[PDB]
Amino acid sequence: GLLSTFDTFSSRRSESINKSGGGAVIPGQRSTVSVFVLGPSVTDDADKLSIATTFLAHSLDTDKQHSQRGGFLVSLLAMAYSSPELYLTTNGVNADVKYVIYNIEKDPKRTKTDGFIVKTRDMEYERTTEWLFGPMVNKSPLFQGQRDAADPDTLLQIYGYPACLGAIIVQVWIVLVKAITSSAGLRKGFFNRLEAFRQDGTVKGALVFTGETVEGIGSVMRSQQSLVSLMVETLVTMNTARSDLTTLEKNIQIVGNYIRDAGLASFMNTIKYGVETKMAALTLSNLRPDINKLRSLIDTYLSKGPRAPFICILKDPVHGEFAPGNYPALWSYAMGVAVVQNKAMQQYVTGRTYLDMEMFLLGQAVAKDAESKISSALEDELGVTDTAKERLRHHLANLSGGDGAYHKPTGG
RNA sequence: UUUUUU
Repeated sequence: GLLSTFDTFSSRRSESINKSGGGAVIPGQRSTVSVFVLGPSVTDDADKLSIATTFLAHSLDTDKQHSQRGGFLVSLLAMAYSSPELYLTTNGVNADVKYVIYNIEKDPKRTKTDGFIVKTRDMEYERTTEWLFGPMVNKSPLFQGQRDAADPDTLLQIYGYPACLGAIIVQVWIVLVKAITSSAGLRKGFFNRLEAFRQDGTVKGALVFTGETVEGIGSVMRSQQSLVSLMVETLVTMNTARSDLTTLEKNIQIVGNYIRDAGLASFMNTIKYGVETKMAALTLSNLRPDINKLRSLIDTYLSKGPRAPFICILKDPVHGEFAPGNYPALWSYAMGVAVVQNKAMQQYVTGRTYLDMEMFLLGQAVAKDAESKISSALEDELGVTDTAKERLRHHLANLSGGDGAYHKPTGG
């Protein structure tokens, strides 16, 4: 009643101050990026794969400007579509850069640059063509090479060019999985993510990115928010509901299911361990303002729609409010609960200036305690006999010692 | 600011 205004002030203040300015938008500074699409002249699968590998090798070049490397990655991702310019128009609209679409055209008469020529409408460019299809020194190998490994040409005549292009593009997306939010665990995380695809057969051994390629692609993604926006846009605006989804689009949706909520790890896990567990420690007043904050944050997330999982890799305006430093006691509690209840969360960096050590240790204590972690909420539905309740406590005691041992917060 | 897993 009287205290209703204070309880709803977090949600009301967030709605009141996050209202967008609106009106006309002043355009800012944007780089002009050359994106190369394949014209109908390039009907050779081998030529198409060579162009894809050239795009990938140009993206990796250190000397090339990051925006241009991002445009080579954009070219590569547009190769997956029959109309690449339609793809760039629907998913390529951003204020970060202006995409200048060039066409790669294959001419039998011209053997000057591998039978290729870059032409925009009537005009044809040779300076750009020698730059793009010229001999470029690879700082590091583009793909991993192993003994007794099927060659790409053999793999391309056996598995179609869609399969090879899908391998390459899926791997670019797998890079995005951790390029932005975990830049130090990008190589390990890439090969961990890539392991499912390799067993699946989506990525064959001849087209598996090297670590250097993964590091190079991740740097371009960290610098180019336009490329990340195009990928996030492709994931959101893709018509997943329609059954007719290309193997590549299906795999991109898999990778994007891995990209969802990157950077929001603490928000998601705070909800999962701090409030979803529903332990008696939630009755503390330390967590009450942070529970209100998290309630408003859930509304902010669920209002952001399908782009809510990407607010942190996209550097969204509201993304900084999902930072745990806005709900540090509830976050520390949930982090304690999570390091006890989840093995994987013990490698999550919880050693932070705002880690409430008493809330952290309290989460560990209630998560480790049999009386604390058993709820009567579901006992009526389950029809639990008192012998079973006592039996459950006996099982918990045997399964976990909980002899006053705490998890130290993992540092960065 | 980010950082686990999937």
